[PDB]
Amino acid sequence: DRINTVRGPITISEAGFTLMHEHICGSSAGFLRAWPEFFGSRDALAEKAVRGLRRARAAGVRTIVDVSTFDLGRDVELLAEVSEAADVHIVAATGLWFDPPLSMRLRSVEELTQFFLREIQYGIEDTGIRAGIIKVATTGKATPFQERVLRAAARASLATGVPVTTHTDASQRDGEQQADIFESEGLDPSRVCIGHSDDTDDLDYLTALAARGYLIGLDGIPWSAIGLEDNASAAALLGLRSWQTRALLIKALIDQGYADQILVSNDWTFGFSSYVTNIMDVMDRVNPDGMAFIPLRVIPFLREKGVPDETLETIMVDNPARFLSPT
Amino acid sequence: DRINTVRGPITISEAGFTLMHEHICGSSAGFLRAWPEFFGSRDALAEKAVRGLRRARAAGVRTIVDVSTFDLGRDVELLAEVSEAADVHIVAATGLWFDPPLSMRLRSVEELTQFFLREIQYGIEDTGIRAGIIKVATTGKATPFQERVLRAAARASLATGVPVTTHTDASQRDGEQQADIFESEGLDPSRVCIGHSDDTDDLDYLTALAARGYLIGLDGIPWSAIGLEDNASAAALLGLRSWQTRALLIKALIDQGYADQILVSNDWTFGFSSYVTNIMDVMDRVNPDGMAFIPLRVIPFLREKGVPDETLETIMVDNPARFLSPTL
Ligand SMILES: C[As](C)(=O)[O-]
Ligand SMILES: C[As](C)(=O)[O-]
Ligand SMILES: [Zn+2]
Ligand SMILES: [Zn+2]
Ligand SMILES: [Zn+2]
Ligand SMILES: [Zn+2]
Repeated sequence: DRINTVRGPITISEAGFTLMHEHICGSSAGFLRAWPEFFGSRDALAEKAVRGLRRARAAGVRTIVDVSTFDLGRDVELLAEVSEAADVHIVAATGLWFDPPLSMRLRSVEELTQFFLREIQYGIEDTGIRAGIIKVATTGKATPFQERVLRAAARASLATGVPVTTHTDASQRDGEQQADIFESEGLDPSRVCIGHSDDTDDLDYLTALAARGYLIGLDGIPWSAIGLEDNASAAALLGLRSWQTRALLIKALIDQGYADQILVSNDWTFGFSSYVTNIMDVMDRVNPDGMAFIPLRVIPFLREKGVPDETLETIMVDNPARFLSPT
Repeated sequence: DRINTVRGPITISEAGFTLMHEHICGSSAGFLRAWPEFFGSRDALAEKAVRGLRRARAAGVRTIVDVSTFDLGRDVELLAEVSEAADVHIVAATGLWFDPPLSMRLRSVEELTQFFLREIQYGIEDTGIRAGIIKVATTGKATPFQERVLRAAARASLATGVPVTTHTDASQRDGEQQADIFESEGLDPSRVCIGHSDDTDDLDYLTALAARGYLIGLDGIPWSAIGLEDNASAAALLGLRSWQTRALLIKALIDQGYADQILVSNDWTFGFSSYVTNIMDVMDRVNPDGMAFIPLRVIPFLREKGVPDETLETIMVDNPARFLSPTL
């Protein structure tokens, strides 16, 4: 009973404190190999990752799930290099985000299913590294292609037991349509995390989903453009709600009885080519702690607001363990 | 004077009979490495490309220019492998086609220039293989991003002497806007080929660009869905004009005195993931000669219509040599 990481199978107990939604680098397929100098160099990007992951490890983190797909420019050799150097387990993702190229965009459910199965069952590219999660996306009402991806993801997950995690536009309650399609396909909600759910203050939306058995991805806690409201690009990406506001959703879902179903993350990165230039310097200003932000700031904050230690252990250790374990 | 190929620099005279607009595999960045099974396997794609290239070489072809960009999933290692096994030179391209991912789409003119220069001056990825041509695209009126690509292409060309070749929607006369943007950047028209110009029967349009010194890319001669019109995807790709109708545009431009500005090609490929599934099968049934189509079918057609052998030699040998030669 194992979880696949970029360095091979680990037992469930080796996962430990897990960040369920992160990135080493948010990019585009082939981009890091073709234009490494965009990040200074490949090795500069690798060293910055290792630095961050090592700080994160010292704050308690033992595993990250990199939910970078093919079209987010996932580079599993990079993941494996920084994973070994930082001694942090990394889980790699299959699926598709919202920038699929034509060779993906034009594919059928059946073809998309073969591709996801391949990255899980056989390996990514020629590396033998197998994905341990499936990432999907909608950005409002699903496009016909995005529906095809949701159905292919559900099928790959039913075939392998590997779970599904999603990008939503939470302001458009995208989780509801994602849920309806997963349920028509036959996927159990306990195998699905509806992500970016911390982008909304609509508790009605989040409890309805948790009521139906979905894990709830509160995965962007440090994302805030408060204090640089005249950077339009950064305000659009990070929002104008505080990290405290986002984190209090964690407490709120615990008070409604759903601690079992929460997954907490930073949605951090060491490189971000698929947004405006120098966004990574803006982000690093806003949250200097990077991936360490959850353990160093958010856990202590929840403790101080009356959340018991056993509860936080369950969210940061047991919820990720149950979710990632294939079933 | 030298041209960069996927096996290093060659002299002008080694290029010989050159197809200026071809593909080994039309795809998407990273796609061939992530999902080789789409093409059967990497081995099966290479086998088919080497066979098709040896077929082309036996008909007289010595060089092709693969105008597959980054976002067309150009794999220069595949290009090196098949170039060498078939003993046909391949010129690799930089630039961007019309499926740029976000990491390209959001870049400034300056950033794109630096990217194109990297692939010409240094190499593609970590291979040391340098691009010998810059490929760009509009599909209608230029988007803001495509405008930035054209300007970045002009600046890369000006700095390196490497020529620019374009994708157009010919039916919307894109080459007119492409020309204005390039000229606004001070690029000489003789460094520019306006491609897919055989997709239109608009001689007024084509002769006006030729008059301004542009090279005219008649690059899809075997492309035709006549006979299989009820295949809607193939019809939209290949069109409802015969290969002979396309080839007669070559004769038309020669007749108007523009033999020196014509570039003829097949726009062929050995895999095509960035269109509908099994399109390769439709295309191969239409044109089984693949890249040998120009020398075995089009050159004898134009001879029978009274075009002199010396003019066909100019168009297939001299025009490419002059266009590909880096010239500042
Ligand atoms: C790469 As993201 C902003 O969708 O987590
Ligand atoms: C790859 As094409 C059909 O624009 O030559
Ligand atoms: Zn997302
Ligand atoms: Zn993310
Ligand atoms: Zn084209
Ligand atoms: Zn082409």
